[PDB]
Amino acid sequence: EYLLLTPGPLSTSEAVREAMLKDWCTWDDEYNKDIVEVIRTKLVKLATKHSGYTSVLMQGSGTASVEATIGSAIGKEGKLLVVDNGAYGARIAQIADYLNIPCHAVSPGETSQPHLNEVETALASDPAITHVAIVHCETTTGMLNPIEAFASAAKAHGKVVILDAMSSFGGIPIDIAELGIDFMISSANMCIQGVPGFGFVIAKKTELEKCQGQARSLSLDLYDQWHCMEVNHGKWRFTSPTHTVRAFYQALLELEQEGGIEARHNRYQTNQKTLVAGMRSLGFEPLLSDDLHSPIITSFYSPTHSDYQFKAFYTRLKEQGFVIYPGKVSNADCFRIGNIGEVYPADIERLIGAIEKAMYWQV
Amino acid sequence: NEYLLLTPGPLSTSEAVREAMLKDWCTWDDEYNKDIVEVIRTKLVKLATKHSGYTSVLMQGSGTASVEATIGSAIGKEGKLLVVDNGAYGARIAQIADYLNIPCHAVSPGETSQPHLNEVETALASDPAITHVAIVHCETTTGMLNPIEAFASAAKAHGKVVILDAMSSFGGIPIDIAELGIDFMISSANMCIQGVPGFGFVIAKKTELEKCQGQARSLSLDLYDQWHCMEVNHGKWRFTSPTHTVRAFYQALLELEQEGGIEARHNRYQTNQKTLVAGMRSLGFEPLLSDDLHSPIITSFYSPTHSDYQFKAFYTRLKEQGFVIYPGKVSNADCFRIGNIGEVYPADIERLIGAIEKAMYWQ
Ligand SMILES: Cc1ncc(COP(=O)(O)O)c(CNCCP(=O)(O)O)c1O
Ligand SMILES: Cc1ncc(COP(=O)(O)O)c(CNCCP(=O)(O)O)c1O
Ligand SMILES: [Cl-]
Repeated sequence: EYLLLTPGPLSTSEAVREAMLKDWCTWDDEYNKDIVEVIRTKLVKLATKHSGYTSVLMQGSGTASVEATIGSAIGKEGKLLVVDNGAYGARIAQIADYLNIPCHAVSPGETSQPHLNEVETALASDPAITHVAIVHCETTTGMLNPIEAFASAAKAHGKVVILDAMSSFGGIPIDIAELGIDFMISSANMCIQGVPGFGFVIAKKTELEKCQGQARSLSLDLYDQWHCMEVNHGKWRFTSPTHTVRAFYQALLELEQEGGIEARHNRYQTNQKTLVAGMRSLGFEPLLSDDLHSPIITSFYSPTHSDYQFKAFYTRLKEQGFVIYPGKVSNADCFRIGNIGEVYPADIERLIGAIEKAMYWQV
Repeated sequence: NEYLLLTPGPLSTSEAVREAMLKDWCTWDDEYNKDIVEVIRTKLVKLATKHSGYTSVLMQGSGTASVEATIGSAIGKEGKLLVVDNGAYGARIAQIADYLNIPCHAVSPGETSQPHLNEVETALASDPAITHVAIVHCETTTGMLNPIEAFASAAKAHGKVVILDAMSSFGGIPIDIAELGIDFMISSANMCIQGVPGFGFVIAKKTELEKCQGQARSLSLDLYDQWHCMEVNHGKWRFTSPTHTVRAFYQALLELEQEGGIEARHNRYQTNQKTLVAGMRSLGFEPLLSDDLHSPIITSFYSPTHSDYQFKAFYTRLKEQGFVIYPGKVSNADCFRIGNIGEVYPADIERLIGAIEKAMYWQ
């Protein structure tokens, strides 16, 4: 019943959920070859039109895939450069800390875009960096980060590039081979519009090969997981979330049917721009300037009316069939509205009407 | 439902457990965290013990991620593990300790043998550096039921922390983890509870779980941090959880209560397993283990010694009749397995025995 205006888990189509009504055996080819290997093939082609890439699927939250990448790719003498401008870049630094990996972090603040000169300066002044981690859509605020110039700078400096594309892959066109991304992480449940249960890594095969024997976790051993899928035709070393994987297979078919990432991006971009215009017509201000907006999720300042309360606003909107999202900026009073999943222009129009009816602090 | 999965899990789930997945949830909303997650947590502790002092943590990923979260979070920098290795899951515990650089002494009596309490006792007495012990309750490798009471009792007498891998027993074999002196019991969403895969869980003695704070070797698998967030944020999972699989689990817990609880499920499983063994013997099949070592969960049988017998051909012929059996997992034994859990009833075992006979192409 609710329309979830979240970044994911979000409102999935009826067919994506119905695809979960079948049980699968984890040791049978009908699952491994017919479902898993197909997802792997499709994911690589979605990420790039070029050769040399491969995919690995990993059980757990998308954070477990980010952690599997960091912990498996970085050697004993490695150092990670993190571009931190929100919770996800900060979480990458936190993973490095847990795994005792030295970290250089450029942290301009949660509402600031990192400048190319900041990444270039870190690379030029710290030769110990071996790896660079960047976030494509910083979901914290919904900022769209300029990943091309950062990846380009890192590659020119001979670094391995890790991209957290959790909230962008499948909704924002990117060719990870052209961008020079060595490891791209993304989610089953955001722009692809599947359900949560696993994440995945699309990696340059020669870079993934270097991960062998370097892992800091058995569950999160990226090369071991990949090797098993490679030689055992899709087999996950340990139990996988079968139903969610089959839902993902369905989500990939619906993305092809929509017209691919280009068509999905166009829908998302139209939803986001329509939402921003609608919100401005009601007196809401986006937290970020329009040039920094992603087409995925948008942060808005909380109304400054003395009677405004997020909980009361959230409840009134839920009563009208819409679930909005908490702000994630520690120094700003804000909220978020995603426009992905089963969200179409007609939904944005109904939403704007519902937000006006939920503005209890105004006649 | 083309097949009945005679696997240890993922298995054949009820229609209501799968139908429960047809709803989307917001990971930041109380209708999911308080109404679904906190209820599962409360129910899981009461299922594990009738006593106070215990708590639960849910962890995204395979059950292995939960075992690894326990080992990596519970064991300090100077800790040492004693593990009984009498199958693949005891061996995997030793492998996790190796990945995490945790000193580990394995007691390996063989995969068709129960650990000798004298060897365990001697290993404990002669090595005061051991801080932790681990054992697998139902060794799914063979379907062996391990003697956990005497093992846990010996470890407790030696002042050790007891870890129980009850992946394939919890919910199908009556146990009171407080009475047994288990400090951490790991189990999964998709075995005797009959949910779908997606997450595992740990039921721990609260005072023991508290010692895990700050000791974790993984952010994703930080047991105390995951628990603390669920405790103070009313069910909130730090990172995205497999919502649909969690809601399916909530439904699986209701169906276990409706069945008559662990006592009734155990009785069904015991009857299934004993009926299956008698049926298999009538066809000339020999179980790997002596009857006194059988768990009521899954049974391993020796491969027929006919020169034309091949597991793949037998497996296919059974699939054609609507049954999915399971490959053998024993070191130095040619064998196969048949689970009798999930939506498996006496009438299914009877149909299975008929189907096994029709699949005996070499006779
Ligand atoms: C950009 C970005 N990177 C990582 C993650 C973490 O994904 P998981 O929650 O671990 O699957 C996210 C997640 N954002 C949506 C979930 P939230 O609870 O709001 O963090 C992300 O956007
Ligand atoms: C006793 C026991 N311990 C751990 C596990 C591992 O669980 P996950 O596969 O990681 O969820 C199991 C699993 N057995 C069933 C799956 P299989 O592919 O046969 O290992 C277990 O039984
Ligand atoms: Cl419901």
